Amino acid sequence: NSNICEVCNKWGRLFCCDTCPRSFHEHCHIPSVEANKNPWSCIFCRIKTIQERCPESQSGHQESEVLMRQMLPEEQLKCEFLLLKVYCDSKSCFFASEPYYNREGSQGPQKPMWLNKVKTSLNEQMYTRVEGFVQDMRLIFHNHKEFYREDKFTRLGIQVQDIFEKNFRNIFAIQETS
Ligand SMILES: [Zn+2]
Ligand SMILES: [Zn+2]
Ligand SMILES: [Zn+2]
Repeated sequence: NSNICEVCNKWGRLFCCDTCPRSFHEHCHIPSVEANKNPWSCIFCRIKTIQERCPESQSGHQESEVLMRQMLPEEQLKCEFLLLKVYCDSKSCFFASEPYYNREGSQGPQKPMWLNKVKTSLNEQMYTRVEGFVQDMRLIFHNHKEFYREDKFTRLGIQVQDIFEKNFRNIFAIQETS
C-alpha cells in the first residue's frame, strides 16, 4: 500500500485498502473508515465494483435525469465519492470550513455553504435526491464568485468548481458534448 493518504497526501495513522494500494486517514475517507470490516475496500474500489456489475452504467446520461435520482445506496456512494474527489485537491482548503464575510464593498451570501457542511449532510442522510447535493456543491463556488467580485481570489472558486464538474461528469457518466 501507499505510505501517504490518497486525499491530503500526508503520512500519519493510515488505513489501507485491501483491494487496491491506496491508503487513508480515517476522516479523509468518505464515508469515515469503517470500524471493523476485514477485508475493507475503499470508496474507489466500491465505485469500480458498481461499474463492473453494470457496464451499461457508463453509457451517457442527461444531467437532468441524474439530478432527479433518489438517493438510494448507489447514488449516496457516488455523491460521497464526488465530494471526496473535491477534497483531493489542495485548493479545497479554502472551501472546507465555515466562511465569514467582511470585505469593503461586498455583502456575504444569503445562504453560506461549505464542504464540511455537505459532508455532515451526506452522513446524516439529509439529501433525498442527487439534485440537493449538487445544488449545495455548486452554491459553494457561486457564493465565492459573487462575494470576491473582481479580486483575483475569485479564481480559486472557478478552479475548484472545474474539479467538481469534471468529476461529476465522470462519476455520473454524463453524455459528452462540445
Ligand atoms: Zn488524509
Ligand atoms: Zn481500494
Ligand atoms: Zn447488468
